[PDB]
Amino acid sequence: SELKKINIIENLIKENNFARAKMLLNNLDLTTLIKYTELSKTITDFCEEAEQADIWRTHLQNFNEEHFSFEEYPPLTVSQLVKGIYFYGQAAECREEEGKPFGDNELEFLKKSAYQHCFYAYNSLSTWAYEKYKMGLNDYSLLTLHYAQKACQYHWTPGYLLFYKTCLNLAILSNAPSLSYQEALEALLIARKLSEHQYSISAINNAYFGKGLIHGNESWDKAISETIAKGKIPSTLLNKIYDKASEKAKGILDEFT
Repeated sequence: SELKKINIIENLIKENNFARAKMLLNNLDLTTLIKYTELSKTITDFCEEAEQADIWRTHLQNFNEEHFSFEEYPPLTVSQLVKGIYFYGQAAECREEEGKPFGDNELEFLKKSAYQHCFYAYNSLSTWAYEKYKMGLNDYSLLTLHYAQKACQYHWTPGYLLFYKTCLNLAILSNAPSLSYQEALEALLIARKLSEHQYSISAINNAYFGKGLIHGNESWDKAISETIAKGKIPSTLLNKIYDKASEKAKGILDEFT
């Protein structure tokens, strides 16, 4: 029984048979393991401790292919990374079955994936909200930028590149696009100032599946120059934006030293 099988691992953790509970947890498929952490406070708390991180790394290493391997980087934990990848994979299968993009099932898995702060989910959800906004639903632009902003909290350069691209797409549909282009420039500059950090290099690996920053979104100076030209950003505001980007990027690089 499902209720009986959960109580078996729950009691092992309560009886302090940690090696025995960890032994049974490793035999589970990822679907059942994740489902147990959702149905049991005892299981999920045990699976979030430091010595249980190898349970998730085994599943993370199963996702690795021949010419691509996922990499870990803070602030996200290894369980958030594995659950986010799994729920996003379930969303991709839901789209294959329904036949249309962003069905109810796919959106449900995308939000569970975004709850684990998966970059793929934030990227796909921002596209979903942008198309909603583009077809006339005005307040969905709020969700579009929110999902891109959350990607900045956890995914370093690819996150800020998503926020930068989201601001460009919102500027296209805006009648006063100056503020959108100014916000796009700041996020674009921050993405460059973070592109050298080790954790951001791993984020670029995961976000674009090892295909690099060029085969995912042309050149740094080319993109910066076109944002300033398209946005008609005056020279007075440039120094303010460059200073804000350097200040916010410095606080990020100092926290991860």
